[PDB]
Amino acid sequence: MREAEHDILVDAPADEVYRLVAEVANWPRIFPPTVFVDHVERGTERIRIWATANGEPKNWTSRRELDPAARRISFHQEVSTPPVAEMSGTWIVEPVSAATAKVRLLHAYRAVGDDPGGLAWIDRAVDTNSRSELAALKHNVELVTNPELTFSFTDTVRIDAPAKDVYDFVDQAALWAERLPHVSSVDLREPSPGLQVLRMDTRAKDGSVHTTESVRVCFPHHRIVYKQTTLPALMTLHTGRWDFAEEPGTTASSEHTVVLNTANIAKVLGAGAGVAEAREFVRTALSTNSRATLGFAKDHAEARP
Repeated sequence: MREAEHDILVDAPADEVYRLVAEVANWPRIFPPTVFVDHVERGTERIRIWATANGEPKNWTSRRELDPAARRISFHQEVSTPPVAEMSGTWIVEPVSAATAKVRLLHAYRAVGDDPGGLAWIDRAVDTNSRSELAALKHNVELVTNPELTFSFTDTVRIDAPAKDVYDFVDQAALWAERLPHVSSVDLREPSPGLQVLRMDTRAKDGSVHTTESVRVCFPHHRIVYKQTTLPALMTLHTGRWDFAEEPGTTASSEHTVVLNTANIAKVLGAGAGVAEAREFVRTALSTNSRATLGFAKDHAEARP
């Protein structure tokens, strides 16, 4: 049973870093591979994680024990793939000043049959993954705690039809080239039920054209959660959520969370443009396309010829 430990310094207070790892609704913002997390068992807890996994999205479950006083989180991967016999870890967040924290990431693992070759392979994997994870954690935590760079907004429409018909319109994205005017072509991959890799060709208002990938997690007939995996120069993160709530009609909403990439604001929008201008440019483009999609979803679900 081998042990490893990696650490990094992060410029946010210990309590906030702890909170971002403890509260899994935050994972997509701080772990770039993570698309969504939800609970299997609440209490100790068990969670189900959907992630991009280097081009082959997948889900798995993890059991965690949370200790907020000690700012520690123990986790244990529930199904391991050979040659991993078991994989567990611990987050430990330590205050080193009032605005700055040391994040320690520990792992404990062993190989099936303590096979020395497999165990070396695991060791390198854990090292590679832990370093990249901690580096991304630092980069993203320092951005998502900055409210000028990170913003979220929602557009809502009321649709007088069952949630299922509205959901189906947004779920069945293979049909969007025939149903949405801004979509010229779609390449929808659905390797396993409810996990989608959506690649689509669009034309924007300014006459530019795009080919964009997102990974979506679909929950019939109430929610579709997604993350954009091919990002434009102005965004470091873009996640979203469709919700279809049945009223005692349906209220359909499209939420977006964005983190801006300040390094490219000038190169893209030209000198003199700032964060405020980037927030609105991005917000209008996304909100326009979303309200458009909701409108066509309404028209489709309410048609009863």
